[PDB]
Amino acid sequence: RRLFDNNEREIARYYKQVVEPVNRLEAEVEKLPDLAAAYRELKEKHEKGASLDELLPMAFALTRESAKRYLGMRHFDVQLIGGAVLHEGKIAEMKTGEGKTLVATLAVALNALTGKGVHVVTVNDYLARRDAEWMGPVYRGLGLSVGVIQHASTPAERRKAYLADVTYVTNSELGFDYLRDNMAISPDQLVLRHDHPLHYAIIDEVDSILIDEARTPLIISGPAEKATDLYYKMAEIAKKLERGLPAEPGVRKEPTGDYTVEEKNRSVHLTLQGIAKAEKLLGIEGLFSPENMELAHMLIQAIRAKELYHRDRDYIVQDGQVIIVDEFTGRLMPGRRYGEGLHQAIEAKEGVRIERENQTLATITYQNFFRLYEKRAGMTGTAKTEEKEFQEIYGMDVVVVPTNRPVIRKDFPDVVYRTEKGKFYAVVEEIAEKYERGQPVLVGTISIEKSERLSQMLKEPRLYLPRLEMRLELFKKASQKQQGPEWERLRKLLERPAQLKDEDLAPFEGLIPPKGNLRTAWEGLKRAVHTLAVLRQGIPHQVLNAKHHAREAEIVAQAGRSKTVTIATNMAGRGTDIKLGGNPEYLAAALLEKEGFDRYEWKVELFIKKMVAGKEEEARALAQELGIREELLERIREIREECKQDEERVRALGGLFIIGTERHESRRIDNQLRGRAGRQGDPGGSRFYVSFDDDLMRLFASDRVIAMLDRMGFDDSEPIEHPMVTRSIERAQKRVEDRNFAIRKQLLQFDDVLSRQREVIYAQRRLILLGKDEEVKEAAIGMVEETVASLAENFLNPEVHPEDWDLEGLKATLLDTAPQLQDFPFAELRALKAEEAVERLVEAALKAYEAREAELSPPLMRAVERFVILNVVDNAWKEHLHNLDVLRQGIFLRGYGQKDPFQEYKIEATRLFNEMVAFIKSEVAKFLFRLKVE
Amino acid sequence: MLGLLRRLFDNNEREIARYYKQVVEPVNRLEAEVEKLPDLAAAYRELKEKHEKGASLDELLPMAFALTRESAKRYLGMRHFDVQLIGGAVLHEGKIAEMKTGEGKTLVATLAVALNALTGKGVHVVTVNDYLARRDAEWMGPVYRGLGLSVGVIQHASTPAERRKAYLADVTYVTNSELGFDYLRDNMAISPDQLVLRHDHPLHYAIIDEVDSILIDEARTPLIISGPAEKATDLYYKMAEIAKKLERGLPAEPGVRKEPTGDYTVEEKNRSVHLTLQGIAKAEKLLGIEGLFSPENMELAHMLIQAIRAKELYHRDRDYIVQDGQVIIVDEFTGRLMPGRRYGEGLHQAIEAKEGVRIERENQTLATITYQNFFRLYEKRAGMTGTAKTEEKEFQEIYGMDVVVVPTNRPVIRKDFPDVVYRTEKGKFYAVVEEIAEKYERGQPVLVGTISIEKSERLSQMLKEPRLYLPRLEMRLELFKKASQKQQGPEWERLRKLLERPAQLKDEDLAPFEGLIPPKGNLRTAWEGLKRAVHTLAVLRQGIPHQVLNAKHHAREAEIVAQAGRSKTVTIATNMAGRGTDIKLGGNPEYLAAALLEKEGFDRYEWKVELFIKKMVAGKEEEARALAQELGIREELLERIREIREECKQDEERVRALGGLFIIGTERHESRRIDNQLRGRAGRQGDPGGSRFYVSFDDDLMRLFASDRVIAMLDRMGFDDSEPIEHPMVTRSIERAQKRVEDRNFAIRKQLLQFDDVLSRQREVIYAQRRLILLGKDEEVKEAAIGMVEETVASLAENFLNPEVHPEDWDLEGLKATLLDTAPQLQDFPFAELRALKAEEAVERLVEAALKAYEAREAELSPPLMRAVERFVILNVVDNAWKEHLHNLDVLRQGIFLRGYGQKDPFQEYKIEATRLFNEMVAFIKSEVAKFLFRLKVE
Repeated sequence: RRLFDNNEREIARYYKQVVEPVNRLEAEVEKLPDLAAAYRELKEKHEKGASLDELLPMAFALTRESAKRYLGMRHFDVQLIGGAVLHEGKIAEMKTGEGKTLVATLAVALNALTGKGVHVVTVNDYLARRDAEWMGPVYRGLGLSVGVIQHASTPAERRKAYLADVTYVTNSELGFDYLRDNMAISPDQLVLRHDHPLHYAIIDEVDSILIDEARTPLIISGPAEKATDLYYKMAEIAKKLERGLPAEPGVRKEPTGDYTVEEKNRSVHLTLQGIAKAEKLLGIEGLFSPENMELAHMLIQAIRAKELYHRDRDYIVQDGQVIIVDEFTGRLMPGRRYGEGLHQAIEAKEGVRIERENQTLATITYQNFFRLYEKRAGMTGTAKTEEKEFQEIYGMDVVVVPTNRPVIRKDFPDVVYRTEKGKFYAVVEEIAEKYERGQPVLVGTISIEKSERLSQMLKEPRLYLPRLEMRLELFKKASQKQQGPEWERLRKLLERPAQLKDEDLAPFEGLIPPKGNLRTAWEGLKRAVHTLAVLRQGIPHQVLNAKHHAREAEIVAQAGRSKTVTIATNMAGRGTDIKLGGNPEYLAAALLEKEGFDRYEWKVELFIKKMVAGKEEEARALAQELGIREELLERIREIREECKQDEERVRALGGLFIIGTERHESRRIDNQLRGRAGRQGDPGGSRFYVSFDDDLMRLFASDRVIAMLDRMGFDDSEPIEHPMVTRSIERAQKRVEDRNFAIRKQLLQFDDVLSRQREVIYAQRRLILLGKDEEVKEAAIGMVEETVASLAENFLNPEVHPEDWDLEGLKATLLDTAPQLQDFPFAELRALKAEEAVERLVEAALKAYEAREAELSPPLMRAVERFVILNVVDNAWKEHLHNLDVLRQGIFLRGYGQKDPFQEYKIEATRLFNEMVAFIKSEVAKFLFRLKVE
Repeated sequence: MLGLLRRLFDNNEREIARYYKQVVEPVNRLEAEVEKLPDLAAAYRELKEKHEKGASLDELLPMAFALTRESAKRYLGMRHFDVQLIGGAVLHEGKIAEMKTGEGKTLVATLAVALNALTGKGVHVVTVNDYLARRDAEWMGPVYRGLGLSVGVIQHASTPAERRKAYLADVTYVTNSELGFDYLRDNMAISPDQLVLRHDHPLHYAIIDEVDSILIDEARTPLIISGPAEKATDLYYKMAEIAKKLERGLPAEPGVRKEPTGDYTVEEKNRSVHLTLQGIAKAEKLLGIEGLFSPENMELAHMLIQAIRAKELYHRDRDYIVQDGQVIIVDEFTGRLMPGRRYGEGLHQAIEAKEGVRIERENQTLATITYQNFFRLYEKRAGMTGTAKTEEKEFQEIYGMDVVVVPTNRPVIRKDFPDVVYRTEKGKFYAVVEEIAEKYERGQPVLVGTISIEKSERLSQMLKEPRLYLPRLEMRLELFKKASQKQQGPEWERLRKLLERPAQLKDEDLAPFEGLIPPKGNLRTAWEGLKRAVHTLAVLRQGIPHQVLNAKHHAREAEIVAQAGRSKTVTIATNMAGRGTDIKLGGNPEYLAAALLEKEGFDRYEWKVELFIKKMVAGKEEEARALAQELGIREELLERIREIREECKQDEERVRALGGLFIIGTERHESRRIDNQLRGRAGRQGDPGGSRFYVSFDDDLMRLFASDRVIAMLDRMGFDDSEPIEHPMVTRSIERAQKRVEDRNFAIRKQLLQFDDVLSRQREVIYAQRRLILLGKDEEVKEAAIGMVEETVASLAENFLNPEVHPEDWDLEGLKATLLDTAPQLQDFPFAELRALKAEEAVERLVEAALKAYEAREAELSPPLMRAVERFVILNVVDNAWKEHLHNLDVLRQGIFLRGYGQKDPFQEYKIEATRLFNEMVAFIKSEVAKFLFRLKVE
């Protein structure tokens, strides 16, 4: 191995470049009165230009020593490796719990120098909190601030949290905060830093977070973008509103409507009568321009739907709803809506019912998200299995870090049973054995109904009756071929279930042939009789359907004690190391009702950890500063010395011994249940159970196998050992694995399209929120530039030299820009063609802005820009994310052959966007010109 | 589940029932009537009429089937079991019938073969090798002939003659490769007396005997025929020099014709019009006669024309940038080099000969067919095998055949054990030997399967060289030792020295110290181990008679195989070695035929010989004697047969209670099906039997196809080198590795068909365009021929005779372009309607004139010779252009595969360019056929 792979020659170089050096410098470093000072010094050294790589040894050594002084755990050489891998922005694969947490600090420190920020994510809040406080002293001991985010945390706490040197958050939490930040209104809503703000991440359970959890995106559904009431009331007004004629010689627009020349696209409802008529309905003319920007929208769109969109020509309506039509192919547009929200408007005009449900407001995929960090890395006991994915999607390579102590755990094969019912009976049987022997046990299920059902079998013994009986009638059928007196005697003893204790069967053993066939059935019947008795005798459970993360964890920490039997539901006690007799936990429990934990954590635990360790010297100083008199010092020696002896009984009784009830949807998710045992060189074993009925085999096994298996007619009660069976099992788990792979591969495909789309709109939103006035005003003017340009230019730019179009270029610019200039445009415009038209207008436009920078002092004018732009963009955006959702779960129908659905989607997607931007820029301009500050 | 539900639910149950209802029961109802028929031949000839009267082949099935069964019953002596009648229907339904062992399959063929032979269009039955083709054919001959059907059989050695005769028979037995190449050959034939397949149908219906092997485990590569280089370097470079020695000429002046040898295309047109007879005459003076030039030197004209085309109408450093490599075309599309793209018509090497760039001198594709697209050609395909349901979706999708799982005759009872994993391949084998010895000593027959010959022999050595089993013995000895000396007494020291010597240890040496054996596990386990090894050795030394069968002599081994079912036998079948010979628990008719070989031969008397051998064993004193009379069978032969037979009946009885065959797979194959067959060799018809595979982290599967991560994790796991391995990670990795392979091969063939699916449409056309001309439908030959003149001329003139700039534009270049491609001329009136009346009445006024000249040529050389020229010209043009395409494509596949521009799959680019070259190629063909038909010289 060492000769062969990457994961060996590599490990050696890590020892050479990291381990040995950090060890060589432990001497010097331990003779430092202040590690904080040393760290503060390193920050300068690095800020002096010293690479983060070169400083690694020092930093690492210092963190180890700080860990040694304020926490009391010297980083094992291999943990120093995990650290480097982490810093190297890779995945460090490491087997059990605790090893992982501490390894984080190593890299966490080295990179916290930059003070740009450091994020450490875990599967749940509990652990975030835990790991944070648990490792707090090592961090503080070097001068590092501990930032922790829990779900309950408020926008405030969150911001403080990320502002700390190191932050502990769950992936979903850190996730949505990213999305929220890009949905923020006031800068005092944003939580992440602005400086970096997703600098470096260290994912605690990568494979779980970036794989078994990255099969779905992060979605925030909002209420319906404004309800049916306003949409239908906007249709009625459209018809009540009479129709108008265009501009005559010198005399202006007729009524409310100024059509687009049926080929142009602009709906110019401008006669103030029209404006006034509409507002008279539910608002004031004032409110209409300022603040009712969304209403104008709805008004504008309503008239646009009626007037510039021919119903049965541009879209054929059916009992379903409005279905757009393509002038492209001369067909219906399958599941395609209309931009700016004009869709429901065209529905409101057609009296077609509109939706009243949620919709996407912001969406990100865990993949693309973590892809944003300046540097990502992570850890887990199971990851090499998916290295090629990690490497390819997140860029991280996987490094298989050496264990501290050789694994000794005895992972047994599987045990297959035809019926799930039979599989469980088998499981109880295992359990009872281990209980009676005194070896602890930890069963893993995949559901709560299953966890409890297991419970009930163990608690009421009346459930094991069917087994007993089934083993009884089996013994029976082969048995009565034997007729004598003695036989008839046990024939009635066996006509009653309970009489059957072990003593009832002992006397007739004389009738048992050594020969296989029958003794086999007799040993079977005897076994069951015994099992029942054990059951009845009572087996203490402790089920852990992961509901109260904190409560169960404590219960988990003690699962390593001799007669314990824990039913962890689904990764229930995920994160709490199970040692063979839990010591400091119920030690703290004693110290709870005396000298609390919170405050004195620096000493309490270092005392609990010192006593158990047996350091009369370090234990006493801590005892002095504390209120610990002999009575407490003794019950600790008593609990401790009792546990050492339980360890001895257990640590020689076998070990933990995990029992998986059924296999998971991935070898890694179940290689972890086995992982819970034989932690650090400890003894231990594992064994999985399977049934053709349990999950894996029916949901993901082929419909042909789930059929062949049955017809194979396997012996319902006893174990199954057959090629076809073990073939199909091992293959089913792989189908699923692969299915999920696909399921997520496609999710990223889709969200790659969106990325470039988010990219822009997300940043265009921030330039305006960052508030760079200079950059705000510049950009704002830029939108006036393009709108006006292409607007007039639409037809003011013909190859036909002077003659062609002039009045439509006047009104189009007149609407989008309240101001006016009108006698000299004709001069240079109707006479001198296309080049000196576009640039003679830009200049005039600026002049008006400047004058407006006088009306409302310059401060308010940009204030309007901020209000206007955001309101326009984010109002248009939400309608896109909606339009897209409806496009994905629409165009997926078997469209035209070979052109992948995707190609069609990508094509249309990019289209809608560009169009959307058009609408944005254009609308920003207009509204900046026709708004009313007051 | 199992019983009622599945029967309420799916396919392979509800279907079987319907088969029973519509096929089985009816055919049984009619056995009475049919058996009272003096001649089944007559009945069949009658059915042929009934069908020819319009009776669907479906409706006649029961009758036909019943008749085939009875003929089978009379002339062969095996009534088709009800399930076999099903297999037959499924076959006829053009599906895959899945059936477990050997013989059931062969006879099931006859059923459908008969029903469809009515049409007399032909029937093909293919198998994995010649031997079986031959075998199945003669073996089932009587059933066939008994109904009036001709038995056609093709072996590799068969000559083009026999082959043709063979295919002309009602039914033909051929191997897939054989039948495959004959397809390609027929499309490379020169004279019609070289073609072997019928012309009538000629790939009518096929019944693939071992479908999964033929269409999957054998369909990963194509069928290809590479020929010599399309004409060598000499002629290509000599055609370059002539091009430059040949001076340049000026076009047509007022009324005075072309100047020297060259008439350029207007630099934008495309035609090279070398027409001054001086030019023609100068070139021919080099190596031929002016005559030979037009007639017969069609390929030379080509090279001459192309050479001048390369020099004059293709700007070197503008259309293609040359490098130290070779000429690399340039695209005016993207303004870049054209990666690995050659030039049409073979103009490529011409442009290389001009640039003095070295030309190839190697083979190239002349005709390629993938087994997939090939069998896809049959009017109706079907097939059979014990293992196929596994790949149904493939069969369904590619060949359209569904898979039907036909019930077994007698319930399977074979005991397929799990696998046994060992860390070292060496340890795995030690283990294997151990198994064999046991089975030997007990007397249960054994059939070991390997995957190579080295392994087969190696195993062999180990058995005949008991020298090789000592390590085991010794290793089991020192293991017993280490846990043992914790016990010190007198008795222990006694066996401590008996064990300080290897041989003393016979079973007798260990029997006395059994008194020191604790019933308790730990040690007795090591003692039973030591005991076992000691026993094994003695058995080995006693000798274990092998019989290795590395599939070399198909016929010789087969006989050896047929007897593997006898009590003390131990056969080492290499890789599907004895594939096809049912290993009964005592081989009867085989060495019965062996006895009758050196007396009354098989061939001729096959109708009686075998029906006699099958009757005697069956025990039919009545039917046996009549056959004996017609034969030269006196008591002596009749007895050794009763002796052989009665000896086998009782060996059948011993093996059948000693366990059964029991197959031992040495390592797992590259597919569950390929190894479910090795297990399949045992427990044939309801028979007893067992199986077990062995595995090692070192054997093939695990290193070639197991992940580089697994092949590493496994090792570090530090497994106990000598004893069995039972671990999740292990069994996980195994089952999963076999799947990687399976899937890999799947891909490997999916892409083969992808490329060759592109080619299919391409072969499709040119292959048939070639046949219309060879089928010689004069009517269709002349029509088609005229059609090429039509398009050439049309688009030619039309290229610039159809402008938007009304009369004025281009006229002289339209004259010479058509003047070269058409020796004849008309020149003062074209200007009239052409230079004056635009584009519609230009193209159609030329077609008409063209025909007139042809008609006049149909007089130079009478109408019969005119078509003869067409035949000679067209084929010569197409197939000369084709070979250059197949070349250009090869070079395109193993060229464009480089990591081209990103996401656009290499394929998409290939598909695109592929279709491009073709279209272009067609252009060149049509155009060139026209020309050559106009400028040739019959004499």
